[PDB]
Amino acid sequence: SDTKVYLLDGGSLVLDGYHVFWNRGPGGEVRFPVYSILIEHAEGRFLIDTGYDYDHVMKVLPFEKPIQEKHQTIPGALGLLGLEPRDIDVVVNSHFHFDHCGGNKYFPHAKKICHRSEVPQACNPQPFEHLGYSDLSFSAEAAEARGATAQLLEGTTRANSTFEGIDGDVDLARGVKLISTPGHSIGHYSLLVEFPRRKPILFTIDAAYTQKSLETLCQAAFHIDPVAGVNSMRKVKKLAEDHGAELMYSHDMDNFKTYRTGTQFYGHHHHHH
Amino acid sequence: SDTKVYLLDGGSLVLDGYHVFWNRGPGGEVRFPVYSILIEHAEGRFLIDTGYDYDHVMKVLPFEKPIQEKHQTIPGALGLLGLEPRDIDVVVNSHFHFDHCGGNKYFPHAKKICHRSEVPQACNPQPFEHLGYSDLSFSAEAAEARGATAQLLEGTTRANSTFEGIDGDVDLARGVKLISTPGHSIGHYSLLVEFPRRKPILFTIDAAYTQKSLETLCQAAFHIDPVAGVNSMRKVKKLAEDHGAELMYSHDMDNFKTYRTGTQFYGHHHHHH
Ligand SMILES: [Zn+2]
Ligand SMILES: [Zn+2]
Ligand SMILES: [Zn+2]
Ligand SMILES: [Zn+2]
Repeated sequence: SDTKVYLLDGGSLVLDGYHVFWNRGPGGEVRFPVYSILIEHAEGRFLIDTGYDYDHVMKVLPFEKPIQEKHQTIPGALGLLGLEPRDIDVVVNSHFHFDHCGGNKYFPHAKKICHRSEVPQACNPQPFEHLGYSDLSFSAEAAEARGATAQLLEGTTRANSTFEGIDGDVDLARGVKLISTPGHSIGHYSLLVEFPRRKPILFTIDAAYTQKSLETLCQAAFHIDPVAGVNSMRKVKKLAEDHGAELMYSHDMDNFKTYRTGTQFYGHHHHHH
Repeated sequence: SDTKVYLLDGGSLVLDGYHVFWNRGPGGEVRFPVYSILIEHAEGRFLIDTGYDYDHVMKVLPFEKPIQEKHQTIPGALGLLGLEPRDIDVVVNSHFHFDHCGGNKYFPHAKKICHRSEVPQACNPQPFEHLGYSDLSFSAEAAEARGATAQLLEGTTRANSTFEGIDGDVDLARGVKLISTPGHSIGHYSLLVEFPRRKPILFTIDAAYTQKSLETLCQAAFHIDPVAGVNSMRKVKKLAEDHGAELMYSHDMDNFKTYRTGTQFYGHHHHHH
């Protein structure tokens, strides 16, 4: 049971270049991918993030012009792998912006994990965080707090949408580490996956939308604390250098086109060793 | 010697709507005014902010498309009033973004006041604050720290560009209060001017670029701490309500067209009392 990582292509959204590169831009529409990270591990199947819900975006953020085919929903992407939501044991959310938790609703059976601060933030966000924390279907508690119980999928209860809260740099499983990278959101996590026979991969998630972002220390305009945001970028750069990790970014179309998705995966076996 | 306020029209700049209304926009060019606040007081002439320097903006931020006529430089605006820079006793800066300190160079003789944190921030800004703190001509110390001594007007020395640092809500002079409103910058100040015979005026300066900004608690994309930024907006709304103060905003063209500028002023004498 060697560690494998499968990227679940979740389609795309659009933001202004001023959203993507805070203050710098240039301005104008930029379309970027959204994906989730499925880890097939000895300890179980872990899904980090769950993309966006198409209907939610069309209702609440239609200016983000979602494109998402049937195979780019979470059930659809899992289907490419001959899996279904019930095959996933643990769901981890990097943060509860709508584009990272829109598929949580399909995983009532799963254990849920997130930073200790994130459910409380979803319940009572800053005034400027309402569009980010706009989809409360991942939490009956948060939906109730926000007056958004109408968003709840039938069958979602407090009992099946409670999160175990974590803090700091901690192990999710053997060789899978959650790296605290606050700034974009109060409890934002990045992800370091180690493999038995290859160098690690550091998924920046929303601590760095693109390669350019991390190079230039220019974060996204969506953030709660930009000082933290930069410090977290430095932390990520240093961690990658230390571990000799390969960096992969959350919302970077040019790089994403070069990433393995669908039935392609990271963590291959040897063939002559 | 009753308190009078004269607004020195300093021309205009452009930003994207996403700069003005953080994340909200809409996008596209928005042209807005820049002005400085001259207070003729019993205790002396106080100038709060000094606009932008045209050459600096054309060199370093030409995408802000400055428009500034001869009478819209600080010496030109003072000239409309039959004054010159040497007539000003005290210069106060709300913060050291380039559009509020570009005329400081003309006031070596004056006492200078600013938040205790602002010269240090100009010397060592966050990576994302370099375009805001781009004009160091207001401080030989900051220019030296930033490698920008070339920006210094001949005759500028540490001795004539040192600031007295303040903190908290404090009086500048009788009935002139500096209101701490951090968030847009680490030591940002707003200004409350009281008059002997009329209601006060609360100049939000960059704690709220526009009326819409303060109404919606939607601050500018230029900030160091947006949580502070919102808290400061609430502070300003409450202070205005308490004092029954008239609110005036820093970068709001529609409102600015209704403001008194040039030889027009606030704080008129009675005529039959
Ligand atoms: Zn996010
Ligand atoms: Zn995102
Ligand atoms: Zn400013
Ligand atoms: Zn300004």
